[PDB]
Amino acid sequence: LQGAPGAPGSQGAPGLQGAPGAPGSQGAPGLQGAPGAPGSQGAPGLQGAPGAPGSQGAPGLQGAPGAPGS
Amino acid sequence: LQGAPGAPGSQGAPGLQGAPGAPGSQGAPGLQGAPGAPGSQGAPGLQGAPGAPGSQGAPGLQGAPGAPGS
Amino acid sequence: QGAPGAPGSQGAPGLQGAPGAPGSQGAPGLQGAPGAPGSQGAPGLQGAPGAPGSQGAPGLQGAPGAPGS
Amino acid sequence: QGAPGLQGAPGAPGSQGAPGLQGAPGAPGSQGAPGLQGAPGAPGSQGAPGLQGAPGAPGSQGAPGLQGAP
Amino acid sequence: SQGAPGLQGAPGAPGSQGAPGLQGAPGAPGSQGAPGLQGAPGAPGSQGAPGLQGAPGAPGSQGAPGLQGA
Amino acid sequence: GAPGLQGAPGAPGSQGAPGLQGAPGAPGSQGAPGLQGAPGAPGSQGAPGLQGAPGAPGSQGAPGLQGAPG
Amino acid sequence: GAPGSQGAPGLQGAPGAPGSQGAPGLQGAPGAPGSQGAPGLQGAPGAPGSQGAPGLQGAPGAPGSQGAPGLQG
Amino acid sequence: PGAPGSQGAPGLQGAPGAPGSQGAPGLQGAPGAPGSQGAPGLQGAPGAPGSQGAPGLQGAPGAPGSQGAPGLQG
Amino acid sequence: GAPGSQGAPGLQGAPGAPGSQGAPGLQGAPGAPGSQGAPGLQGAPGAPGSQGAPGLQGAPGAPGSQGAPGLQG
Amino acid sequence: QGAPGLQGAPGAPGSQGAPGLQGAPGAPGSQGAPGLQGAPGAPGSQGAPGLQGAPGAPGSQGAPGLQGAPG
Amino acid sequence: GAPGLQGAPGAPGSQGAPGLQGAPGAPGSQGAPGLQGAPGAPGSQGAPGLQGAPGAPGSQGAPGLQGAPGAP
Amino acid sequence: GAPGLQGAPGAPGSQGAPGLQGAPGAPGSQGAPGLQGAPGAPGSQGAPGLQGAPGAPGSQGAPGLQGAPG
Amino acid sequence: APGLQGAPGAPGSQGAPGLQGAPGAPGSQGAPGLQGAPGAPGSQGAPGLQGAPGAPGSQGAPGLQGAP
Amino acid sequence: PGLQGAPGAPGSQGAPGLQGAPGAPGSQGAPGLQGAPGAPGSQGAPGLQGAPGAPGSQGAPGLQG
Amino acid sequence: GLQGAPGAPGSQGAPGLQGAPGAPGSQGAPGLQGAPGAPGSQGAPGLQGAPGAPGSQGAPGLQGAPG
Repeated sequence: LQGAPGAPGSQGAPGLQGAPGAPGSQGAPGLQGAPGAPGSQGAPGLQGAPGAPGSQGAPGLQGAPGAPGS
Repeated sequence: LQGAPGAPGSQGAPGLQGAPGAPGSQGAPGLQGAPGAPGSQGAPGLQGAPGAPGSQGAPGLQGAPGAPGS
Repeated sequence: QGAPGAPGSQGAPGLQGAPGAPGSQGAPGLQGAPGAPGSQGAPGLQGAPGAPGSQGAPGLQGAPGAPGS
Repeated sequence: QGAPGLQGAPGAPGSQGAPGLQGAPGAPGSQGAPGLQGAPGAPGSQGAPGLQGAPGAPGSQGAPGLQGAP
Repeated sequence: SQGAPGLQGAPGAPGSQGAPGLQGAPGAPGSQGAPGLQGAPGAPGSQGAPGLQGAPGAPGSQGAPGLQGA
Repeated sequence: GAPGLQGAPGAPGSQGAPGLQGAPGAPGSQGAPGLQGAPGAPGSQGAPGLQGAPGAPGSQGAPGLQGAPG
Repeated sequence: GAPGSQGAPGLQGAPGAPGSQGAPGLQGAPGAPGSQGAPGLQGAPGAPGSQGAPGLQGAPGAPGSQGAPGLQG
Repeated sequence: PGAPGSQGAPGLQGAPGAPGSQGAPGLQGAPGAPGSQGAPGLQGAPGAPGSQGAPGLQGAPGAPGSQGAPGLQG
Repeated sequence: GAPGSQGAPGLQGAPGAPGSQGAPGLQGAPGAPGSQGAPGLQGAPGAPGSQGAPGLQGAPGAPGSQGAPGLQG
Repeated sequence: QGAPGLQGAPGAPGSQGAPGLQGAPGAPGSQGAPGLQGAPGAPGSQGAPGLQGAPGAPGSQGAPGLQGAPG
Repeated sequence: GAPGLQGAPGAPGSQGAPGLQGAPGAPGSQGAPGLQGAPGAPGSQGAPGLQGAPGAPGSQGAPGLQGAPGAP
Repeated sequence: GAPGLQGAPGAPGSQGAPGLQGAPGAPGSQGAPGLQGAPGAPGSQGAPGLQGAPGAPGSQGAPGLQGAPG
Repeated sequence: APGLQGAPGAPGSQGAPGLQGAPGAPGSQGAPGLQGAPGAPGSQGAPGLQGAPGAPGSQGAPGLQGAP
Repeated sequence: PGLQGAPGAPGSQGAPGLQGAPGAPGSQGAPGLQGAPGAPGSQGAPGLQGAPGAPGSQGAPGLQG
Repeated sequence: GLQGAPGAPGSQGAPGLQGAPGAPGSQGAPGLQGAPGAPGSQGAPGLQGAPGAPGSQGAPGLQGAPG
């Protein structure tokens, strides 16, 4: 008999994986930001009182001047 | 009679390289994960008396005693 | 009788099918640094200099000249 | 009478599996919508400086007269 | 007449054997979030009041306008 | 001598065997927030402070009358 | 006689049909929608009222209002 | 002569029933995703404009010079 | 005896039929950047200016007052 | 007769596989939000009362003690 | 007669891969930062203090015009 | 002399359109785009903290004289 | 009588090669340094002394008589 | 009788005959590197009052006359 | 027992693809947007307020009261 005919063998589909790997996305929530951190200002911050004067009870006052007359 | 009585049979084919792609990865990404906030607003309040209430020295008076005569 | 050889692609043609897991890329990580102004306030002008002055100074005109005899 | 050992056909050295995708899942942060600053504060218009009359020195300035001769 | 066959090749499996590979599906598309945002008032400390002269007056208390008596 | 070649049980096989499907899908998220937070109450109003009224006390001694020794 | 009868058939195989519908993805980037608003430029009227100097000046009330200036006698 | 036993009746030969769609027939649904827009910043200015004028004109400054009112002069 | 029996013209390939070849999964359509909108009302839009501008530190010439009522003669 | 005929009806096609794959459109540039506003300050000339021009009585020159010409 | 038979011949060529439309390689986007806005100088507006706060009155408090009898 | 033509046409592995045919050509730009519009922050200008010049004549002369220079 | 048939392995099947597989494909660039846009917004260089706030003068004797 | 048709062994002529280049960007990264802007030369206000002293009239009246 | 072998290609791997044709693709950088040379502002001094004159005011000279 002629047993030569054997046809293709158990061909290899599952053999070998092309190139595995997750997609490229990995990261972290960014990096250095900038100043912030709200706070306060301090309300009354304009000219205070240029020489805020004081109690002026009486100016130059001629107190009962004496007039020598004997 | 005869002519191919051998047995070349079936030869198991090799496995094709799978689909190749660029490996990657994923995580907890983003941006501004370090919001610095050195602004830290703390501006001071007033830097002096409220209105700098004057009328303070109060040196007012006639002057020397009022000693008249004649 | 007859000469039938091993027919078909017997000799392990091979690499017919790709059993892979192709990736796309590696890792486009964090992107943006910025995102905060910085507005630390400043101490405004002095509240007020409390009570400078006091012009109350009298003239001291306390009966100049000897009082009349 | 025996002779023709009809060559068995190698089908495939594969396996009856299903697409196995979840190779190593789990690299999340569930996004970041709470982005480290949310902290709504609703601040504004603190204590009003109801600055008012600072009484310096009320007065009348009584009237000197000439009709006190005894 | 009749013989005996055999010589069956690799019958690995008529399947699709799927083995997961590496890092994939967790809970990425979750959106999430709570501190959405804030912002609007920024109201400076309530406008308290401008000041006023609390108790003005008229100084004096000497008089004696050309007085020769009392 | 050599009978009809009986038959080859087709070795059950179809290959495939994905084997590795790394990075199944959406492998983790992070960073999808809103605006901001942590606002502070702006400093109080900058209105004029208590105006210390004039240091003009009640003048009462000014009335001296007098006028003549008798 | 006759050439015997049928020797060896085949039946390919039962239709797998559209290959097993694989694993779809999830929302592409299902981020929290809507432009996140920020504080208004000048939201709260902390002090948009009188922003000048609507005051007065000291002519009246305590003006040059002395008593008797004096004269002969 | 008889019947040695032939080979016929080929039920199926190369018309593959099993292959239905192959090539990953249909990519399973791609869920449309939402997302925020260009999140607005400063919008809304019903506040102090930023023009605090000045200390309202001092109502009671400027002692108006008086007539003196010294007194009689004999 | 044994009339010539065909041993091949009958069949032409017997089985075959790959099967079901897993369909793929479309990944969700992307979204958009950020969290929700709503500019909000609890920030710090810093109203500058103040009602210290009103001022109005009195009205009359309060400083002077004077009025010491001398005589004239 | 040594052998009969045969007919090898063509066999080869019908195996539409798949070489490497596209991956489809990854994602578009996600414009964020702009940084944040610049430094602080109440826009304007932060003026402040300098000082008086009227030392006490402005230009009154009262001459306290001015002669009343009491002839 | 004489024998004879053949196998493998007859194949029409396996259906080749049409491939993929366009180019593969799913790209990946990223998050744009933003611009820090125009700045400002901490301070305020104002000024009017020209007569900020009166000082000592010239050479005397206020109009005196006092005199006293000195002539006949 | 009757031969038998080919009976087992050698079938190699066919190929086809790989899976997702969509050329990625990813949406938009595939990156962190340009920074958004810098929000112009306000800010004060030069603080005129010194007016001190009202044209006021604040001044006096000198005690005139004893009176009626004779 | 019959001989045999043509058995050309794959005349014309191939011979044309396929473009080089897997080029690292050089010649790229991105995120060129930082795009900081350095320009000092307002002449970063410290400015000079701002307009000097002139102090008031000072004057001695306008005239003294004392003893004539 | 007697022939082999056209037997010369199975010449494949090869196989990978269309294209192999996936392509790639190359040497990522460009110079750029500006450094971010500066700021406005912050005029630190003027000074003030170099010598206000006593603008007036120190007549210094004499005596005994 | 005759045989005539007209012939056939025999065996080949001619195409064999190749490796790395050379930049069949490229990444153009976003360039250097802005203007390099990172500056930073600085504070100006203040002109010493124009000195009017150090203390010279006083009491104008009138007389010395010979009496």
